[PDB]
Amino acid sequence: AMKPTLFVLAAGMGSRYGSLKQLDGIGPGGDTIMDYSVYDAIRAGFGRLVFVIRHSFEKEFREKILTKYEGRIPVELVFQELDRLPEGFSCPEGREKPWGTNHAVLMGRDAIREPFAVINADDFYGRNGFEVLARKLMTLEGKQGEYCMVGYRVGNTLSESGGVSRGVCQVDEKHLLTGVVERTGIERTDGTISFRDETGKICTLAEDAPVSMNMWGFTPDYFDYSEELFINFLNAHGQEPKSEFFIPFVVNDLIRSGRASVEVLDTTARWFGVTYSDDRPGVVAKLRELTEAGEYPTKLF
Repeated sequence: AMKPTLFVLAAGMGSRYGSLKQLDGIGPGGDTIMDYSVYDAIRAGFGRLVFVIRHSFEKEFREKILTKYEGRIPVELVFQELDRLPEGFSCPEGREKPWGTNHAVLMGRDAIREPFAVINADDFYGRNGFEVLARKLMTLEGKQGEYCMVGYRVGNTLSESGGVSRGVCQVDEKHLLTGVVERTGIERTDGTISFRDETGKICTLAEDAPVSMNMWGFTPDYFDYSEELFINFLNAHGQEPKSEFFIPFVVNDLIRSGRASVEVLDTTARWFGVTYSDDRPGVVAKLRELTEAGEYPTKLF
Protein backbone atom coordinates (compact mmCIF):
# COMPACT_ATOMS: atom_id res chain seq x y z
CA ALA A 1 0.00 0.00 0.00
CA MET A 2 1.36 3.38 -1.12
CA LYS A 3 2.33 6.15 1.29
CA PRO A 4 2.70 9.68 -0.10
CA THR A 5 5.93 11.65 -0.18
CA LEU A 6 6.54 14.93 1.68
CA PHE A 7 8.63 17.28 -0.50
CA VAL A 8 10.07 20.11 1.58
CA LEU A 9 11.18 23.36 -0.08
CA ALA A 10 14.43 23.91 1.83
CA ALA A 11 16.57 25.56 -0.83
CA GLY A 12 16.37 28.95 0.88
CA MET A 13 17.90 27.74 4.18
CA GLY A 14 21.49 28.64 3.39
CA SER A 15 23.30 31.88 4.13
CA ARG A 16 25.07 33.77 1.35
CA TYR A 17 28.48 32.32 2.28
CA GLY A 18 28.38 28.51 2.20
CA SER A 19 26.66 27.72 5.48
CA LEU A 20 23.26 26.86 6.93
CA LYS A 21 21.34 29.79 8.44
CA GLN A 22 21.14 29.74 12.25
CA LEU A 23 18.52 27.19 13.31
CA ASP A 24 15.74 28.45 15.55
CA GLY A 25 14.91 26.06 18.40
CA ILE A 26 11.56 27.76 18.75
CA GLY A 27 9.43 25.05 20.42
CA PRO A 28 9.59 24.42 24.19
CA GLY A 29 12.00 21.50 23.72
CA GLY A 30 14.18 23.37 21.26
CA ASP A 31 12.63 21.90 18.10
CA THR A 32 12.37 23.93 14.87
CA ILE A 33 9.24 24.69 12.85
CA MET A 34 10.45 22.16 10.27
CA ASP A 35 10.55 19.57 13.07
CA TYR A 36 6.83 20.10 13.82
CA SER A 37 6.06 19.57 10.11
CA VAL A 38 8.03 16.34 9.94
CA TYR A 39 6.51 15.07 13.19
CA ASP A 40 2.98 15.72 11.90
CA ALA A 41 3.73 14.32 8.44
CA ILE A 42 4.88 11.09 10.05
CA ARG A 43 1.76 10.99 12.25
CA ALA A 44 -0.40 11.64 9.17
CA GLY A 45 1.05 8.67 7.30
CA PHE A 46 3.54 10.18 4.86
CA GLY A 47 6.05 7.53 3.77
CA ARG A 48 9.23 9.47 3.03
CA LEU A 49 10.79 12.92 2.99
CA VAL A 50 12.52 14.67 0.14
CA PHE A 51 14.34 17.98 0.75
CA VAL A 52 15.43 20.27 -2.04
CA ILE A 53 18.51 22.16 -0.82
CA ARG A 54 21.67 23.58 -2.42
CA HIS A 55 25.19 22.15 -2.41
CA SER A 56 26.50 25.32 -0.70
CA PHE A 57 24.98 24.20 2.61
CA GLU A 58 24.77 20.45 2.12
CA LYS A 59 27.42 19.58 4.71
CA GLU A 60 25.66 21.38 7.55
CA PHE A 61 22.24 20.27 6.36
CA ARG A 62 23.39 16.65 6.67
CA GLU A 63 25.05 17.30 10.04
CA LYS A 64 22.38 19.36 11.77
CA ILE A 65 19.10 18.41 10.08
CA LEU A 66 19.19 14.96 8.44
CA THR A 67 20.59 13.46 11.65
CA LYS A 68 17.34 14.42 13.39
CA TYR A 69 15.17 12.34 11.03
CA GLU A 70 17.36 9.45 9.84
CA GLY A 71 15.94 6.12 10.93
CA ARG A 72 12.61 7.76 11.86
CA ILE A 73 11.54 8.08 8.22
CA PRO A 74 13.33 7.67 4.87
CA VAL A 75 14.99 10.90 3.73
CA GLU A 76 16.53 12.03 0.44
CA LEU A 77 18.26 15.22 -0.74
CA VAL A 78 17.89 16.82 -4.17
CA PHE A 79 19.74 19.95 -5.26
CA GLN A 80 18.61 23.23 -6.81
CA GLU A 81 21.40 24.75 -8.90
CA LEU A 82 21.35 27.63 -11.40
CA ASP A 83 22.61 25.43 -14.25
CA ARG A 84 19.94 22.74 -13.85
CA LEU A 85 17.97 23.81 -16.93
CA PRO A 86 16.20 21.93 -19.74
CA GLU A 87 18.44 20.55 -22.47
CA GLY A 88 19.23 23.39 -24.88
CA PHE A 89 19.21 26.21 -22.33
CA SER A 90 22.23 27.77 -20.67
CA CYS A 91 22.34 29.95 -17.56
CA PRO A 92 23.00 33.63 -18.46
CA GLU A 93 26.40 35.07 -17.52
CA GLY A 94 25.13 37.57 -14.96
CA ARG A 95 22.43 35.41 -13.36
CA GLU A 96 22.80 34.80 -9.62
CA LYS A 97 19.23 34.76 -8.28
CA PRO A 98 17.70 31.26 -8.01
CA TRP A 99 15.06 30.47 -10.62
CA GLY A 100 12.17 30.21 -8.15
CA THR A 101 10.01 27.80 -6.13
CA ASN A 102 8.67 25.82 -9.09
CA HIS A 103 12.26 25.35 -10.37
CA ALA A 104 13.06 23.98 -6.90
CA VAL A 105 10.10 21.59 -7.29
CA LEU A 106 11.45 20.36 -10.65
CA MET A 107 14.56 19.14 -8.79
CA GLY A 108 12.44 16.34 -7.25
CA ARG A 109 11.33 14.91 -10.60
CA ASP A 110 13.50 11.75 -10.64
CA ALA A 111 13.23 11.02 -6.90
CA ILE A 112 9.45 11.33 -6.53
CA ARG A 113 7.31 8.78 -8.37
CA GLU A 114 4.14 8.80 -6.28
CA PRO A 115 1.60 11.40 -5.10
CA PHE A 116 3.40 14.05 -3.07
CA ALA A 117 2.92 17.13 -0.89
CA VAL A 118 4.92 20.32 -1.32
CA ILE A 119 5.40 22.53 1.74
CA ASN A 120 7.62 25.37 2.93
CA ALA A 121 10.44 24.65 5.37
CA ASP A 122 9.70 27.34 7.96
CA ASP A 123 5.90 27.60 8.15
CA PHE A 124 3.73 25.86 10.74
CA TYR A 125 0.78 24.21 8.99
CA GLY A 126 -0.85 22.31 11.87
CA ARG A 127 -1.64 18.61 12.25
CA ASN A 128 -4.98 18.60 10.42
CA GLY A 129 -3.34 20.20 7.36
CA PHE A 130 -1.17 17.10 7.02
CA GLU A 131 -4.15 14.83 7.75
CA VAL A 132 -6.47 16.15 5.04
CA LEU A 133 -3.58 16.31 2.56
CA ALA A 134 -2.37 12.77 3.15
CA ARG A 135 -5.92 11.45 2.85
CA LYS A 136 -6.46 13.22 -0.48
CA LEU A 137 -3.05 12.18 -1.89
CA MET A 138 -3.96 8.55 -1.19
CA THR A 139 -6.88 8.92 -3.61
CA LEU A 140 -4.74 10.37 -6.42
CA GLU A 141 -2.54 7.38 -7.18
CA GLY A 142 -2.14 6.90 -10.94
CA LYS A 143 -4.15 10.03 -11.81
CA GLN A 144 -3.15 12.87 -14.18
CA GLY A 145 -3.98 16.52 -13.60
CA GLU A 146 -5.98 15.99 -10.39
CA TYR A 147 -4.27 17.96 -7.60
CA CYS A 148 -5.14 19.69 -4.32
CA MET A 149 -4.13 22.45 -1.92
CA VAL A 150 -4.78 23.02 1.75
CA GLY A 151 -6.66 26.28 2.12
CA TYR A 152 -6.32 28.69 5.03
CA ARG A 153 -8.43 31.79 5.83
CA VAL A 154 -6.66 35.09 5.13
CA GLY A 155 -7.86 36.75 8.34
CA ASN A 156 -6.01 34.09 10.34
CA THR A 157 -2.71 34.71 8.51
CA LEU A 158 -2.04 38.42 9.00
CA SER A 159 0.65 40.24 11.00
CA GLU A 160 0.18 43.21 13.32
CA SER A 161 3.68 44.35 12.28
CA GLY A 162 3.11 44.96 8.57
CA GLY A 163 1.73 43.61 5.31
CA VAL A 164 1.92 40.01 4.20
CA SER A 165 2.03 38.37 0.79
CA ARG A 166 -0.55 35.65 0.13
CA GLY A 167 -1.75 33.52 -2.78
CA VAL A 168 -5.31 34.84 -3.01
CA CYS A 169 -7.62 32.11 -4.25
CA GLN A 170 -10.88 32.05 -6.19
CA VAL A 171 -12.79 28.89 -5.28
CA ASP A 172 -16.06 27.70 -6.80
CA GLU A 173 -19.04 25.93 -5.21
CA LYS A 174 -17.51 22.51 -5.93
CA HIS A 175 -14.48 23.50 -3.84
CA LEU A 176 -12.31 23.73 -6.97
CA LEU A 177 -9.63 26.39 -7.42
CA THR A 178 -10.44 28.61 -10.40
CA GLY A 179 -7.61 31.09 -9.90
CA VAL A 180 -4.69 31.95 -7.65
CA VAL A 181 -2.60 35.12 -7.74
CA GLU A 182 0.13 36.28 -5.36
CA ARG A 183 -0.84 39.56 -3.70
CA THR A 184 1.56 41.61 -1.54
CA GLY A 185 0.87 44.12 1.21
CA ILE A 186 -2.24 42.54 2.70
CA GLU A 187 -3.11 44.23 5.98
CA ARG A 188 -6.12 44.64 8.22
CA THR A 189 -6.39 48.41 8.36
CA ASP A 190 -9.05 49.33 10.92
CA GLY A 191 -11.54 46.50 10.49
CA THR A 192 -11.09 45.68 6.81
CA ILE A 193 -8.52 43.52 5.05
CA SER A 194 -7.16 45.15 1.88
CA PHE A 195 -4.36 45.18 -0.69
CA ARG A 196 -3.64 47.06 -3.92
CA ASP A 197 -3.64 45.28 -7.28
CA GLU A 198 -1.44 45.82 -10.35
CA THR A 199 -3.50 48.86 -11.38
CA GLY A 200 -3.05 50.44 -7.95
CA LYS A 201 -6.70 49.84 -7.09
CA ILE A 202 -7.44 48.83 -3.51
CA CYS A 203 -9.27 45.53 -3.09
CA THR A 204 -10.83 44.15 0.08
CA LEU A 205 -10.97 40.57 1.32
CA ALA A 206 -13.41 38.83 3.66
CA GLU A 207 -11.96 37.42 6.89
CA ASP A 208 -12.64 33.89 5.60
CA ALA A 209 -11.31 34.43 2.06
CA PRO A 210 -9.25 31.37 1.09
CA VAL A 211 -5.47 31.70 0.63
CA SER A 212 -2.64 29.41 -0.35
CA MET A 213 0.21 28.99 2.17
CA ASN A 214 2.16 26.87 -0.33
CA MET A 215 0.87 23.50 0.92
CA TRP A 216 0.05 21.55 -2.27
CA GLY A 217 -0.66 17.97 -3.29
CA PHE A 218 0.49 16.80 -6.75
CA THR A 219 1.07 13.69 -8.85
CA PRO A 220 4.28 13.25 -10.86
CA ASP A 221 2.75 14.46 -14.16
CA TYR A 222 3.05 17.85 -12.47
CA PHE A 223 6.81 17.73 -13.10
CA ASP A 224 6.18 17.32 -16.84
CA TYR A 225 3.70 20.19 -17.05
CA SER A 226 6.13 22.32 -15.03
CA GLU A 227 8.97 21.51 -17.43
CA GLU A 228 6.78 22.57 -20.35
CA LEU A 229 5.98 25.92 -18.70
CA PHE A 230 9.58 26.37 -17.56
CA ILE A 231 10.75 26.22 -21.18
CA ASN A 232 8.17 28.91 -21.96
CA PHE A 233 9.36 30.94 -18.99
CA LEU A 234 13.04 30.70 -19.96
CA ASN A 235 12.19 31.72 -23.51
CA ALA A 236 10.30 34.81 -22.33
CA HIS A 237 12.19 35.88 -19.21
CA GLY A 238 15.33 33.75 -19.16
CA GLN A 239 17.66 36.69 -19.82
CA GLU A 240 16.12 38.81 -17.06
CA PRO A 241 18.17 39.18 -13.85
CA LYS A 242 15.40 38.73 -11.28
CA SER A 243 12.62 36.79 -13.06
CA GLU A 244 11.15 33.89 -11.05
CA PHE A 245 9.20 30.72 -11.86
CA PHE A 246 6.60 30.30 -9.08
CA ILE A 247 4.24 27.45 -8.19
CA PRO A 248 1.02 29.57 -8.14
CA PHE A 249 1.80 30.85 -11.63
CA VAL A 250 2.08 27.34 -13.06
CA VAL A 251 -0.95 26.04 -11.15
CA ASN A 252 -2.97 29.03 -12.32
CA ASP A 253 -2.02 28.35 -15.94
CA LEU A 254 -2.97 24.67 -15.75
CA ILE A 255 -6.37 25.28 -14.20
CA ARG A 256 -7.14 28.05 -16.68
CA SER A 257 -6.39 25.75 -19.63
CA GLY A 258 -8.43 22.95 -18.03
CA ARG A 259 -5.46 20.52 -17.92
CA ALA A 260 -5.58 20.38 -14.13
CA SER A 261 -8.17 20.67 -11.42
CA VAL A 262 -7.23 21.51 -7.86
CA GLU A 263 -9.49 20.65 -4.92
CA VAL A 264 -9.21 23.12 -2.05
CA LEU A 265 -9.17 21.27 1.29
CA ASP A 266 -10.62 23.42 4.09
CA THR A 267 -8.51 22.30 7.07
CA THR A 268 -9.39 23.11 10.69
CA ALA A 269 -5.67 23.63 11.31
CA ARG A 270 -4.35 27.14 11.87
CA TRP A 271 -1.13 28.40 10.25
CA PHE A 272 1.54 30.36 12.00
CA GLY A 273 4.94 31.67 11.08
CA VAL A 274 7.36 34.49 11.64
CA THR A 275 6.85 37.18 9.00
CA TYR A 276 8.36 40.02 11.02
CA SER A 277 10.75 39.57 13.95
CA ASP A 278 8.10 41.03 16.28
CA ASP A 279 5.84 38.07 15.32
CA ARG A 280 8.23 35.55 16.88
CA PRO A 281 7.20 35.65 20.59
CA GLY A 282 3.61 34.89 19.54
CA VAL A 283 4.78 31.79 17.71
CA VAL A 284 6.88 30.72 20.71
CA ALA A 285 3.75 31.12 22.86
CA LYS A 286 1.52 29.11 20.50
CA LEU A 287 3.92 26.17 20.37
CA ARG A 288 4.15 26.23 24.19
CA GLU A 289 0.35 26.24 24.45
CA LEU A 290 -0.10 23.34 22.01
CA THR A 291 2.53 21.37 23.93
CA GLU A 292 0.85 22.03 27.29
CA ALA A 293 -2.40 20.80 25.69
CA GLY A 294 -0.73 17.51 24.75
CA GLU A 295 -0.74 18.03 20.97
CA TYR A 296 3.05 17.48 20.91
CA PRO A 297 5.62 16.03 23.28
CA THR A 298 8.05 18.55 24.79
CA LYS A 299 10.88 17.15 22.67
CA LEU A 300 10.08 15.94 19.15
CA PHE A 301 13.48 14.70 17.94
